[PDB]
Amino acid sequence: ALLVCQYTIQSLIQLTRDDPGFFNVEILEFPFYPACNVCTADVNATINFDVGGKKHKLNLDFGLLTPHTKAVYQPRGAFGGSENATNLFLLELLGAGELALTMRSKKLPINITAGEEQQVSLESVDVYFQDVFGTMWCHHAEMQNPVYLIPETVPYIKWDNCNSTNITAVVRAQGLDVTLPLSLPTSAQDSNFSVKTEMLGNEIDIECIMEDGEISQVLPGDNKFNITCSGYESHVPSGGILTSTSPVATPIPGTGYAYSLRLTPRPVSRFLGNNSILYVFYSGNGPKASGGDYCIQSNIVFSDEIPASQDMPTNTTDITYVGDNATYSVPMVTSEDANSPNVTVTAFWAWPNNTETDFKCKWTLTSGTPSGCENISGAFASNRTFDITVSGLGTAPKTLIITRTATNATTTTHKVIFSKAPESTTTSPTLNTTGFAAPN
Ligand SMILES: *[C@@H]1O[C@H](CO)[C@@H](O)[C@H](O[C@@H]2O[C@H](CO)[C@@H](O)[C@H](O[C@@H]3O[C@H](CO[C@@H]4O[C@H](CO)[C@@H](O)[C@H](O[C@@H]5O[C@H](CO)[C@@H](O)[C@H](O)[C@@H]5O)[C@@H]4O)[C@@H](O)[C@H](O[C@H]4O[C@H](CO)[C@@H](O)[C@H](O)[C@@H]4O[C@H]4O[C@H](CO)[C@@H](O)[C@H](O)[C@@H]4O[C@H]4O[C@H](CO)[C@@H](O)[C@H](O[C@@H]5O[C@H](CO)[C@H](O)[C@H](O[C@@H]6O[C@H](CO)[C@H](O)[C@H](O)[C@H]6O)[C@H]5O)[C@@H]4O)[C@@H]3O)[C@H]2NC(C)=O)[C@H]1NC(C)=O
Ligand SMILES: *[C@@H]1O[C@H](CO)[C@@H](O[C@@H]2O[C@H](CO)[C@@H](O[C@@H]3O[C@H](CO[C@@H]4O[C@H](CO)[C@@H](O)[C@H](O)[C@@H]4O)[C@@H](O)[C@H](O[C@H]4O[C@H](CO)[C@@H](O)[C@H](O)[C@@H]4O[C@H]4O[C@H](CO)[C@@H](O)[C@H](O)[C@@H]4O[C@@H]4O[C@H](CO)[C@@H](O)[C@H](O[C@@H]5O[C@H](CO)[C@H](O)[C@H](O[C@@H]6O[C@H](CO)[C@H](O)[C@H](O)[C@H]6O)[C@H]5O)[C@@H]4O)[C@@H]3O)[C@H](O)[C@H]2NC(C)=O)[C@H](O)[C@H]1NC(C)=O
Ligand SMILES: *[C@@H]1O[C@H](CO)[C@@H](O[C@@H]2O[C@H](CO)[C@@H](O[C@@H]3O[C@H](CO[C@@H]4O[C@H](CO[C@@H]5O[C@H](CO)[C@@H](O)[C@H](O)[C@@H]5O)[C@@H](O)[C@H](O[C@@H]5O[C@H](CO)[C@@H](O)[C@H](O)[C@@H]5O[C@H]5O[C@H](CO)[C@@H](O)[C@H](O)[C@@H]5O)[C@@H]4O)[C@@H](O)[C@H](O[C@H]4O[C@H](CO)[C@@H](O)[C@H](O)[C@@H]4O[C@@H]4O[C@H](CO)[C@@H](O)[C@H](O)[C@@H]4O)[C@@H]3O)[C@H](O)[C@H]2NC(C)=O)[C@H](O)[C@H]1NC(C)=O
Ligand SMILES: *[C@H]1O[C@H](CO)[C@@H](O[C@@H]2O[C@H](CO)[C@@H](O)[C@H](O[C@H]3O[C@H](CO[C@H]4O[C@H](CO[C@@H]5O[C@H](CO)[C@@H](O)[C@H](O)[C@@H]5O)[C@@H](O)[C@H](O[C@H]5O[C@H](CO)[C@@H](O)[C@H](O)[C@@H]5O)[C@@H]4O)[C@@H](O)[C@H](O[C@H]4O[C@H](CO)[C@@H](O)[C@H](O)[C@@H]4O[C@@H]4O[C@H](CO)[C@@H](O)[C@H](O)[C@@H]4O)[C@@H]3O)[C@H]2NC(C)=O)[C@H](O)[C@H]1NC(C)=O
Ligand SMILES: *C1O[C@H](CO)[C@@H](O[C@@H]2O[C@H](CO)[C@@H](O[C@H]3O[C@H](CO[C@@H]4O[C@H](CO[C@@H]5O[C@H](CO)[C@@H](O)[C@H](O)[C@@H]5O)[C@@H](O)[C@H](O)[C@@H]4O)[C@@H](O)[C@H](O[C@H]4O[C@H](CO)[C@@H](O)[C@H](O)[C@@H]4O[C@@H]4O[C@H](CO)[C@@H](O)[C@H](O)[C@@H]4O)[C@@H]3O)[C@H](O)[C@H]2NC(C)=O)[C@H](O)[C@H]1NC(C)=O
Ligand SMILES: *[C@@H]1O[C@H](CO)[C@@H](O[C@@H]2O[C@H](CO)[C@@H](O)[C@H](O[C@H]3O[C@H](CO[C@H]4O[C@H](CO)[C@@H](O)[C@H](O)[C@@H]4O)[C@@H](O)[C@H](O[C@H]4O[C@H](CO)[C@@H](O)[C@H](O)[C@@H]4O)[C@@H]3O)[C@H]2NC(C)=O)[C@H](O)[C@H]1NC(C)=O
Ligand SMILES: *[C@@H]1O[C@H](CO)[C@@H](O)[C@H](O[C@@H]2O[C@H](CO)[C@@H](O[C@H]3O[C@H](CO)[C@@H](O)[C@H](O)[C@@H]3O)[C@H](O)[C@H]2NC(C)=O)[C@H]1NC(C)=O
Repeated sequence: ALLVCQYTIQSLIQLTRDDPGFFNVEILEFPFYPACNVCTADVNATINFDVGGKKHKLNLDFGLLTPHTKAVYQPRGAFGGSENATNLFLLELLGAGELALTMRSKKLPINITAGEEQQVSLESVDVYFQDVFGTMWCHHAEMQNPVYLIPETVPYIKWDNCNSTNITAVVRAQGLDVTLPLSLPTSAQDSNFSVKTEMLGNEIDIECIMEDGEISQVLPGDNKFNITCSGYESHVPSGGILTSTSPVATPIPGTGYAYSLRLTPRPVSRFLGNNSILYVFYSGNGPKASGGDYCIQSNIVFSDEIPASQDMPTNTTDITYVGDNATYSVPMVTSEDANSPNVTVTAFWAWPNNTETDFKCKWTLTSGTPSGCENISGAFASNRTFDITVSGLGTAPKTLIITRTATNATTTTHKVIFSKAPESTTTSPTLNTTGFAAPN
């Protein structure tokens, strides 16, 4: 019996230049709860290929995610494909509340191929994500024009001369970042800068290129430029800054004109393995930026440094009340539309230790009063507002983490923090005054 998943996200993808052969899909979209360290996630992907007119499925099983422990994941088994296919795919957690999936091309994951059908296509991708609260989140990303996986294990070419500028390039979330120093003879004012990279490690060949053109008038100190690495561009664009490190016209000897160069290119897959080599090409020309003069090269390493900001953002609200059961009104689902046919309030007692018990409080337009939800109350109010009644009365400010989500999947997470019990004034049983011991 196949998935139901409330909340499905569409996503168009296309290939820019020929690929380095990763093939990468990122998903700013799933829920990673803030102030939650026990929050597992049940990921299950599914690629829909095409061989001849024939459409062939491939279900991968990533099992359970442990965001507070593991950053990178590999499917643990996969029904419907070749073998040694288990490490053909790669699901990596990234920055703020998001995922990326990298399944390499040039190594067919479909054995179902007779020599005849050497030609294989990748039509779309399904990434299932079952919530800690048990909400299945689907994310169907579809290749604009089918992408052709064409086996190869060819060219194991390194580049040649290139002065090694020992400085290591490190990748964090598929985003590389290095600052290489470089000097350009003949560049005071009349300098045309043109950089071009190419991370050539492993069976992977990424190739980045300035797109908006060259920096024709290289002003002094921090020129920012955009670059387009071949593959599947990331929402966080990829750029670089050429900053100057030498006087205007005030040098004359050997040291031509010094510059500090910083590269920030994106989709740079771990598949590239560590000990790959970043080639940086540059000239001081405008006639043929192509294959021009100087080449500088650096080694790259893939940190397994679990991204920091993994949990989704928060807007805390402080309440203080006395009635021994407070009430917050989770405002409108997303914004301006009191006619969604799918709202979902969702409660949380901050930093919960146990999954089988702490994630039971949930509401919907058609539900009401959830099974295991102890001491939290929730029911919709006027204009789609949602009042939550917290009655777990203590004398130590509990912070509740609410999450609401529209039919659009525009999640929004509050973080109310009930100061609760302010406490009775000492003279509670008396305090009836009149000026008698004071002038009047
Ligand atoms: C990297 O990429 C980089 C960027 O993409 C690139 O820069 C780099 O590559 C190369 O770098 C080279 C330098 O390193 C550079 O040369 C390359 O770029 C260009 O070169 C071409 C070709 O150049 C020339 O060859 C011509 C023929 O041989 C020659 O006419 C030119 O000029 C002379 O000056 C010498 C010095 O006196 C003289 O000995 C010569 O005999 C000759 O007269 C030059 O040798 C250029 O064509 C091209 O561009 C134009 O732009 C440049 C820069 O602006 C000019 O030098 C050139 O003349 C031409 O431009 C003008 O064009 C527009 C359109 O009309 C004008 O509106 C604009 O303002 C500009 O001109 C002025 O010139 C007019 C014509 O003479 C004047 O009439 C005008 O008027 C005046 O008003 C003023 C106030 O408003 C004053 O009043 C002034 O004054 C005098 O005033 C006194 C009293 O005060 C009195 O009244 C008197 O009567 C009066 O006369 C008025 O005249 C105004 O002055 C390029 O710029 C470059 N490559 C490229 C493609 O960029 C790349 N690197 C690599 C390695 O890849
Ligand atoms: C590194 O990467 C970075 C990211 O890529 C990059 O940064 C980007 O740089 C960009 C610059 O290219 C920036 O985009 C711009 O930013 C300026 C800031 O405002 C923004 O608005 C953007 C779009 O809405 C938005 O994306 C941004 O976030 C931002 O908020 C903006 O001012 C810029 O300029 C204008 O100029 C561009 C370029 O030409 C033009 O496309 C825009 O329309 C706009 O210019 C108009 O207005 C002026 C004055 O009125 C006119 O002089 C212009 O001619 C033009 O206007 C019109 O004439 C038409 C004819 O009469 C008329 O139709 C138009 O009106 C309405 O226009 C509608 C569409 O625009 C539509 O056409 C509508 O429709 C009817 O249409 C039908 C048919 O459809 C019929 O024609 C009908 O007749 C008609 O009525 C019209 O009525 C106008 O009046 C520019 O947008 C961006 O900020 C930035 N991004 C980021 C995140 O940084 C870096 O640069 C890269 N780094 C390097 C170093 O390169
Ligand atoms: C990998 O990296 C390496 C290094 O990081 C890159 O190396 C280099 O490639 C470039 C080309 O890309 C070569 O280019 C030109 O080089 C010259 C000269 O180089 C020096 O030669 C001096 C003089 O003698 C001669 O030797 C050369 C070559 O054999 C012949 O061409 C001549 O005919 C002549 O025989 C020599 O004096 C100078 O230095 C000495 O220093 C050493 C060590 O200190 C001593 O052993 C020696 O005794 C000398 O002592 C000196 O030391 C004292 C003490 O400080 C000092 O007082 C003295 O004054 C003296 O320095 C070198 O050995 C360079 O002149 C050219 O310069 C032009 O560029 C300038 C910089 O921007 C600019 O300011 C100038 O105006 C010139 O510019 C213009 O050229 C353009 C383009 O052609 C024109 O369009 C424009 O209009 C102008 O004409 C120029 O740089 C380098 O020589 C080469 N370096 C090495 C070490 O090999 C390599 O490229 C890179 N590879 C890749 C793929 O990126
Ligand atoms: C909160 O509210 C929202 C809104 O109400 C709810 O969202 C709705 O959610 C429900 C389910 O919960 C969705 O059903 C519903 O609609 C869309 O999805 C269904 C399913 O679509 C796709 O899946 C089909 C099932 O397939 C799988 O099948 C394979 C093999 O068969 C299995 O092995 C897999 O394991 C897997 O499970 C596919 O068959 C289907 O299509 C095939 O077609 C492809 C392209 O045409 C082809 O290339 C591919 O190879 C496949 O073979 C697809 O992948 C759809 O049925 C609905 O779509 C219609 O459009 C289809 C495509 O255009 C037509 O084929 C179909 O006849 C439908 O009819 C059309 O209507 C249009 C416009 O009115 C008209 O022009 C046209 O003439 C047709 O009559 C649909 O897109 C969404 N509804 C909305 C509004 O988005 C949400 O569930 C709820 N949440 C909560 C909390 O409960
Ligand atoms: C499922 O996957 C399996 C395996 O992944 C697929 O099947 C296999 O078929 C491969 C060939 O197509 C076999 O080749 C491996 O071993 C090679 C030999 O090993 C190094 O080779 C040196 C030189 O070679 C010969 O020596 C042999 C023994 O002496 C001899 O038979 C032969 O005649 C030659 O004389 C040898 O001296 C040295 O001691 C060592 O044996 C090796 O060259 C193969 O390539 C590698 O390349 C990949 C890609 O990087 C790496 O992942 C591998 O670990 C391995 O090693 C490196 O190469 C890197 C890049 O150059 C380098 O940077 C790095 O440092 C390292 O040295 C290959 O390993 C397999 O043995 C065979 N496997 C099995 C189990 O039978 C199978 O088809 C797949 N199935 C499907 C459906 O897809
Ligand atoms: C703050 O919020 C809390 C919850 O969010 C509000 O809830 C009250 O809190 C207490 C717990 O702290 C609940 O126990 C309370 O409960 C029900 O209490 C009744 C029990 O009745 C009595 O009689 C027996 C037998 O003689 C006796 O042994 C016992 O001690 C007691 O005296 C239930 O009967 C009642 O349910 C019934 O009544 C309705 C209407 O007729 C029926 O439709 C129901 O089916 C059911 O039979 C209560 O549910 C709970 N109180 C209420 C009224 O909700 C708390 O009120 C709130 N504080 C304020 C002031 O807002
Ligand atoms: C999220 O869910 C909302 C509530 O259902 C959608 O309205 C919203 O919208 C796409 O958003 C568009 C912006 O209003 C809207 O667009 C179109 O058609 C009109 C009429 O020709 C044009 O004026 C607009 O330019 C626009 O193309 C669509 O209704 C909407 N699509 C759907 C199916 O809702 C969703 N937003 C997101 C994140 O997708």
